[PDB]
Amino acid sequence: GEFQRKLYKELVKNYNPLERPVANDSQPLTVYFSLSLLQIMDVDEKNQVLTTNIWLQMSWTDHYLQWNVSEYPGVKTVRFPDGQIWKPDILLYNSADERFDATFHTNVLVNSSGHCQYLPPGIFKSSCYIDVRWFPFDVQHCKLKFGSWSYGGWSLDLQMQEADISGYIPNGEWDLVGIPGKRSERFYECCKEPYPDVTFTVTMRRRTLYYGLNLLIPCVLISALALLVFLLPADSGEKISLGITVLLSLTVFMLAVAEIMPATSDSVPLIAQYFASTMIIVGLSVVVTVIVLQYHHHDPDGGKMPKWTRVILLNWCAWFLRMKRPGDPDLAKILEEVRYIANRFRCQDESEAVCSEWKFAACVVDRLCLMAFSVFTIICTIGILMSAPNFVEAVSKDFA
Amino acid sequence: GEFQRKLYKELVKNYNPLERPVANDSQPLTVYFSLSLLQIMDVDEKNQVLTTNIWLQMSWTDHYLQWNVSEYPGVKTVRFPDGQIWKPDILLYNSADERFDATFHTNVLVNSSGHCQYLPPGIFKSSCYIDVRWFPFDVQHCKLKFGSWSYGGWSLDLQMQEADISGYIPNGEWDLVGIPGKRSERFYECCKEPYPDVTFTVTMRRRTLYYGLNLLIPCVLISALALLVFLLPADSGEKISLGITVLLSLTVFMLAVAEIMPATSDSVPLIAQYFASTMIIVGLSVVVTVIVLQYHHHDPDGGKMPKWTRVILLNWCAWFLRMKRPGDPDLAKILEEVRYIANRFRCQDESEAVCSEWKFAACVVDRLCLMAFSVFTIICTIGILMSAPNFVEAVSKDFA
Amino acid sequence: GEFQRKLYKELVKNYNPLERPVANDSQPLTVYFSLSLLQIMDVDEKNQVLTTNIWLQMSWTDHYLQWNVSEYPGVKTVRFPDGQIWKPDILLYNSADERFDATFHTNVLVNSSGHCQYLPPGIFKSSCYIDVRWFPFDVQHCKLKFGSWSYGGWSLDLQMQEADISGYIPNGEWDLVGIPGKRSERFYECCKEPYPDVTFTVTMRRRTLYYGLNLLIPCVLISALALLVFLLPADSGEKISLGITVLLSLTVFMLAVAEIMPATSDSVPLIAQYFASTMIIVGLSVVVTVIVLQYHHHDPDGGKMPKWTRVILLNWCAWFLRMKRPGDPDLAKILEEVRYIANRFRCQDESEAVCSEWKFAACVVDRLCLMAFSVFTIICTIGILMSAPNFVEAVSKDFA
Amino acid sequence: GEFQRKLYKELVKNYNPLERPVANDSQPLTVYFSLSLLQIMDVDEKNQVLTTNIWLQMSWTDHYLQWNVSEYPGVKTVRFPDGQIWKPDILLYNSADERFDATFHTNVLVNSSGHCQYLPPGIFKSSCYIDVRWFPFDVQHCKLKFGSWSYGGWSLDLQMQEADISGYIPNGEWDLVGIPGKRSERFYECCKEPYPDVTFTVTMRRRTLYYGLNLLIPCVLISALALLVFLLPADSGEKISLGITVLLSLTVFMLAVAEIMPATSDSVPLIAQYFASTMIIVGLSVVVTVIVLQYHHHDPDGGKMPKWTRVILLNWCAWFLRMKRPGDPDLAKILEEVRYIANRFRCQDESEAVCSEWKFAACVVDRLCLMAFSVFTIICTIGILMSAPNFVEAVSKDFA
Amino acid sequence: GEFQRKLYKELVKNYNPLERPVANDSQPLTVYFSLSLLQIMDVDEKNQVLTTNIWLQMSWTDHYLQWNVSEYPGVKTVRFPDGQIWKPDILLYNSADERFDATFHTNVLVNSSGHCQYLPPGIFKSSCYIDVRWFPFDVQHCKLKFGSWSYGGWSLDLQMQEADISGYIPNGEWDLVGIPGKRSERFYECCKEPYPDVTFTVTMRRRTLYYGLNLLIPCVLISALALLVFLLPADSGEKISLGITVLLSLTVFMLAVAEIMPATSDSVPLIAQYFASTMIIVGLSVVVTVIVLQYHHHDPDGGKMPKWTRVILLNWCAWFLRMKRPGDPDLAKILEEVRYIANRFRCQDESEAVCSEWKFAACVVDRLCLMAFSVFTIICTIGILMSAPNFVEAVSKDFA
Ligand SMILES: CN1CCC[C@H]1c1cccnc1
Ligand SMILES: CN1CCC[C@H]1c1cccnc1
Ligand SMILES: CN1CCC[C@H]1c1cccnc1
Ligand SMILES: CN1CCC[C@H]1c1cccnc1
Repeated sequence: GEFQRKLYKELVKNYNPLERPVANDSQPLTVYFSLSLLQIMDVDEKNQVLTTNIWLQMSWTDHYLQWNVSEYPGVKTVRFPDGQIWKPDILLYNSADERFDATFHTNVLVNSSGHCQYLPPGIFKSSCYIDVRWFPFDVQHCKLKFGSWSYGGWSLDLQMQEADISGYIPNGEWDLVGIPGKRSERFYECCKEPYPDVTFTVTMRRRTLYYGLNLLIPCVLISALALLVFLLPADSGEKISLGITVLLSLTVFMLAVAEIMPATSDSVPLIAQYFASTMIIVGLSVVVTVIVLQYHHHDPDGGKMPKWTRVILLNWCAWFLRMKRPGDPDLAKILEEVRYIANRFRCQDESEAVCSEWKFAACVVDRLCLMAFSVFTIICTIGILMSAPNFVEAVSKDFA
Repeated sequence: GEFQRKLYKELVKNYNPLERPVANDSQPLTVYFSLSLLQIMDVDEKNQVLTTNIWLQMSWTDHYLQWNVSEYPGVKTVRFPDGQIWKPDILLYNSADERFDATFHTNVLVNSSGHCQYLPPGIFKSSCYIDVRWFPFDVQHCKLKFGSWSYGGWSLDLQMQEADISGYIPNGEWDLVGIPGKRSERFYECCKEPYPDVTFTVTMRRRTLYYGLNLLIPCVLISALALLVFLLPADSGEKISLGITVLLSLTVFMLAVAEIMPATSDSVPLIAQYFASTMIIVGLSVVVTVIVLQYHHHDPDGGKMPKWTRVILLNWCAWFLRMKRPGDPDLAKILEEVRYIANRFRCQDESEAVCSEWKFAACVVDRLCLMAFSVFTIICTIGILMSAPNFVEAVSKDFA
Repeated sequence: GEFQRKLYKELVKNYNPLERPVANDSQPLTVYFSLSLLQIMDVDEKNQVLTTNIWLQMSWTDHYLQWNVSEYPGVKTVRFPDGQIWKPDILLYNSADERFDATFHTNVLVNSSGHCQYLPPGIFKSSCYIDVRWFPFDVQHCKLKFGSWSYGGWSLDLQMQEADISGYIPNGEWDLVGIPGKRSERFYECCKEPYPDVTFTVTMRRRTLYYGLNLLIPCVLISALALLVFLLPADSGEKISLGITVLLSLTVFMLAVAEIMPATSDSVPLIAQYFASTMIIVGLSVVVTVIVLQYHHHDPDGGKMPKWTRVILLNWCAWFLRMKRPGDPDLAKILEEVRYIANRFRCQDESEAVCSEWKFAACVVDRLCLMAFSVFTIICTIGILMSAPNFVEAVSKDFA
Repeated sequence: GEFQRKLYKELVKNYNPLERPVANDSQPLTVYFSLSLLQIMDVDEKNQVLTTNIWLQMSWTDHYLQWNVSEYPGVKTVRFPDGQIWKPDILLYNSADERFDATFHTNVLVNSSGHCQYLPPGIFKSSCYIDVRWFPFDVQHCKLKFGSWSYGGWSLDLQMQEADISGYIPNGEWDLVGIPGKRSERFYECCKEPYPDVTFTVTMRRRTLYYGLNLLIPCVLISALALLVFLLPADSGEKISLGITVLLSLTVFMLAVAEIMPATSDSVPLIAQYFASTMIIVGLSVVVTVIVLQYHHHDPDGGKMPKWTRVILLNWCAWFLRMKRPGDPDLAKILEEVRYIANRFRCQDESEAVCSEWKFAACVVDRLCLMAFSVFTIICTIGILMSAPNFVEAVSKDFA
Repeated sequence: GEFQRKLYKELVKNYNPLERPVANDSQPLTVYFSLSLLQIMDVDEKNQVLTTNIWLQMSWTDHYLQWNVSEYPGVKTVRFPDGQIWKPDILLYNSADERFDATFHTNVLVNSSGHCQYLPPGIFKSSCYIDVRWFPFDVQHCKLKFGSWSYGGWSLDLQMQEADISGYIPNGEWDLVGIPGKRSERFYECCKEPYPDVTFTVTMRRRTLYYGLNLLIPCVLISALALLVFLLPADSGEKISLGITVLLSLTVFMLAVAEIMPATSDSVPLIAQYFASTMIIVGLSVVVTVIVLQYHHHDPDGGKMPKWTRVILLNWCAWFLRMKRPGDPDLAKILEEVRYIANRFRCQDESEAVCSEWKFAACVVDRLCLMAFSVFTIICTIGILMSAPNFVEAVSKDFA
């Protein structure tokens, strides 16, 4: 329209985009900075980066971009692109994006009274410290730090407004707790001018249903299946195969899991302690199986059992476990021949009885160690999962 | 030509690219926005992003870009590049691209009567929520939201035109159901001006031939092969090897499959429930194999078989399964010695008969558990695959 | 020089880069579009993208960029950068590149008679449909679609010149069959003006030496090694171990291979059918092994063999395979005692003979199934590899 | 304000951004270059690149950007964007980034006396040589080299200021030792003008907790578990299964670990020597197990054991290990028949005794080799981890 | 300075950046092109791309950028940025970078006599053909082709200068042999003007320490460990387990290695032939193990050992290997019963002797095949490693 064309022609006249738009130079310019979180697109524990889709919200009063609506009846707002009117250079301080500024420079709306608006979208990559000590039951506080890059306190009086999450779309992995902000004033070694900033802390809680179903449950099942070695009879040579192939499967699983975790050394992750406990339990099960097979394939001629181990393993554990404890010259010379055969058979029977007693001792050791291992693994897993704080509320919110 | 050069020289004179091209400022400018889907290049279930190749279509009437063809005999249309004539700043709201605007700014055609056209191509990355609950038999509704960024209802009267899929090239993985649109008016906390938008919902159905052939069928085959442990005779100490190696192979398969799935916690994926069922079946088969081997290698001196289990496992299951149930002083002193040898042989035969009865009990348990496991596996797989809606039509469209 | 400086000063005078350089506006401008393929740097079967290094070739006549060499003795050509003289906006329609235009805008040569040249290089990512039905013996026809984006038939009369492959450097994976093209005229729903285009079809044949050596040969070898179970005597407890560890190795191999193939559902890949055949063969090998072990470890007291299976497996298969078929009162009291011992030995010998006959039946079953499985594997692999068209010429060109 | 607008209008007048801002052309311009490290975001051992988030700090005196505050009462500092005032072209020489300059060009503050400030942020990818010889106990010295690209010693007198690490945020993997620098003057083959530069050496020590917990400890555990083959009795045919499955698990572990190390050939990494030692230990354990099984399954009819090995293995090793060393015509016809049976039994017993002696020799060899292997593996691991310098202080700082 | 400002103001006056800076238009402009290699940052065998960090060096005489130092006492050189003075459009022809030009356009120094310098840095991605036939002992000749894109021979007389490698930093993987260049003149189909170019061949030799320590040595070790199956006594059912687990480990290793090689079909890589030999050796070892177990578990009643195999395997191989070759009515009725028992024992002894002879034949076959396999493996590995040229000098340079 003619009025809009005239207004645009007269508005840009004698206008310097570099100049700070204030009537009095000494007075600082008030800028209201806010944020509009839309989606936590991705968080990278390994890379310690947080990818978010947010809309920055900036607003300030421009002294030069004013006009009377009476002379321009139809024109109420005007929009200027990048590089034609003054804009605050508000950057994300802790940015992990290859280009330090990830905003998409859009137009700037202008009141009929000089008030300006600026909502540049963009996907921000911020380097936030991520705790995996309580993985997967961890809550994260990733900070977004915004502030003017080259204007100080006396120039650009930055002000905070509450972050808006009305348009936030829920993420399938992270539950948002809140996004509070805090306005802080910080000095710098360059200059004697404070540089105010606005810091937004994105507190988000990880939803642990997928991790509990795909990481914790399979390890519980495989560890419990490793205890089956203590039910296999030793006569079938499959105990070591069972134990060691279970160990190999656990090795593959733990390798795949560790493929996705940060190489941080601040503390031992909860899942790392859990996997260490499972590995130790399986290894000690294999060691006990080796001991049991030593006690089972014990040659009777090797030597008599020690009295102490004999009495304890055949009395105390049996009482505890309620196990059942098993149990003319030609004529004379033929007689002595049959005597040799019969005595050989009797000696064979005695050796067989000794070996059977050794086998029973192996079985008793096996059963007692099965009970001990089952109790220990249950107690250890329960304790490890109890140790994580907010674990009960994570369970209540996800599973229940 | 001379006429075209004169027209270009005169048309740009006193033209402001910022001004909205309307004759009456109060009246809003009508913009007809459409879309031309060409190809669904990629969808990322893990990243919850949808990559599409589309041509945006905008059209509006420009009051200033008008001329009489009589004075320019050969010139019917003119073309302006980016930044020289007014263009709507129609952006994809839910964009997951590193740069928020993925369009390639092309030329802009103009009528001889002022009507304008604008078809900027580009590959758009939009963050759409992806449901894996019914994976791989899921239908996806990924939304594309377009609307002016700085112009409200009273400024840019955005309108919807039906999406064009004439040039759409079929994708090898996803079957397009449709791309309907909906024009909605939404308020914002910034301003008291409604901002109309156009939302296109891309309804896509996944073609399940590849997934059924490469994920489901191998699991059915391996789970069925795990049941072979219940046909191996216990004498060959290989049952545990069979079952455990099958479990390890399934572990590798499920790990590789889960490598491609999003870490969402809204619901348990169908294939996740299926894998859980297969893992449980294999583990229970291994447990039953351990019990069977306990029954097989039962020492006759350990104790008499309990009356209840004896009667049930030797009468009821045998009747059910129709199994066959098997079955001077020198002379006298030599006599008593040969009596000893024969009595030893008779006791050995009695112990052998008891052990054989134990072995038959183990075989009966093994056979009945084979039948139970086969029936349970078939029923569970059929039910899980039935639970997915549109499974029947997916099968009919893909396989048949 | 002075002449060149004067020519450049006078040439740009009253020159509009937007204007189409024609003397008569009504007549269209003839543009000769060609292409110079140099290297097929990459083709992504999984992503359905083709990455090529090509030089576009454009040529047209400028009415305004003309001068007389007499007044400029030294100057024969002039060069203009991007954005200073008119250039056709010829884009790759089916572009899968993040930026829709991948050309590198270079200088533009000009005749002394107005003729123009333009050879912008660039690496083009085009989305071409890729058939893996005959993989790895497949030939691919990936299309490149070029045409003016905003000029119609009456404005830019696009013409075609044959593609140049003189400078093409051979690829180590793909053998170029040819790059023919076709110039087509297509209408659009926007406008009543046809838009001519030039489509180049890149027909390339995959060289199958690497794939045959690294995928097909190892699977033949592993499948053949799986048949060794039918030579292992059943006395050594290793048959299921062999079969199932071969199955696990094939599982790893097929997983690694399937990691590289697209998730298309148009048809079952040839290598997919081949792997399915190998998996079925190994699975049935394990099943037959379980059957043979059932036959081998058959208790003699379990029951007499069925007459039909006895006669067939001990006569017909033996004849076929030419197998060798194996085979005072004290005196009376001692008499009856030794009679008992010898009768027990005779019964033991009878049971041993029955069990040995069962073992021979198992051996005969094993041998006949070995012959059947070897024949079936050879026939199936030969048929599957024969089914692929141009397989014989692929072999002749690669191996021979 | 009016004063700010007048100052900006008058300051840019007759200003040339290309000109070096010095009053006397002959005198060089002093530029103070510093650095502000904030975070070592990522280091890539495989790619030999270091990714850091740093703020360059440059400052110089501009002769033309001076004004009297008396005439501009409110204006104390002014800010210019990129391309409008002279800036030093200080580039990172050893840059491994796709674009050689990774800085984000921000504004430049200016004193009321001409002093200028410039703190452009950016994420810098520098190619630093990385030593993996002492991995994971290595300390890295990655260099950052900065200097003017086109200004020599007589033009831009580059000067140094100490690097600032007040704002440094600790990294979860690398402990910063310090960031000292050195200012060096270097000639070039192009020109006879020295080019001063500022080189900052980023000395960082790797925190070892995660690597020791996830790489070293599992290898210790698996190697120790491989020694259990020397406790399993040879009667249970599971020794080779144990050894070879442990070897396969170690193969998987070493493959996964070697996936993350560079293909560096200056020296053998410490973890590489460690894995080589573990592989040798496991392989030699398998070889010794094969020898032990040869000794155990020695047919008595094969031949008498050599006198030398007999005496040593049954006297010296027994003394060392304190092992218990185990241990009418009708009447005549029946007579000689029973004589035959008893003589057969006696010969059988003699052969059994010889085989038992062979088995005891195998057991003694097995035990002595167990002791030798345990001692050797402990000594080798201890020595390898001792060989790394600063290992003790790394352990003290991380674990303790 | 005032002199510098005046010089810059006067120099740009009547200066056209498009014009070629020559006094006489007819004579070509001489441009001296060189290169300064700094680091071979990365080479991609799979992608056939070479990533280098180089500084292009260009120099030419500008007729217009001349001044007398007498009138400008302090000004000796001036610097112009991109787009303000003429620069050769020298591009890397065989560029594989997404943007065809990877240079970073820096400033451009100028003499006081008109001579000009230009050293743009940048990381260049070039598509160079990579031979993996002799991998890992291969030497690579990757070409970099530079030349003016738009200027021909009569316009821009491109000239060569020797490449500079004084600042080259050694790479941890590739040993640089040299970077010779060659200036060639090549015609094009577009134009009748030759286009001179400068081609630099980067000859680099791969350092084989890491590859020989992580790829070759483990394969030698695993292949040698596969031969242990020929020392295991057949009585312990672990031969097939050993051989097949070794084969599975080799499968995993070869899959991981083949993950990193190009899918080229020009020729079979040396490491591929090596892996084929190892796989064949292991598979044939498994086949021979199956044959040995057939010979060992040969029932005596199947049939007499054939005369030919009997004589050869019990005489010739025994002589070769020097193996030890092992070895009233009541009375009469009781008599005949004991005769039956004794005859049964004698027949059992004869069958045992026949079985022992079969076992000895199996042992003889096993030992001879062990010797054959060891010799064949050593010979094949030595020959394959010898076949690669420059292998001896690669070993001398890396290991020694
Ligand atoms: C607060 N600003 C942003 C970081 C440092 C500081 C600053 C100070 C002076 C010039 N540039 C930047
Ligand atoms: C609808 N627009 C796009 C998102 C917010 C809104 C807006 C309003 C005012 C200034 N910028 C953006
Ligand atoms: C052929 N052109 C390229 C694709 C669509 C078509 C077109 C028509 C009108 C305006 N822009 C584009
Ligand atoms: C040598 N130049 C580079 C490749 C082709 C040739 C050329 C010729 C004319 C116009 N542009 C490029």
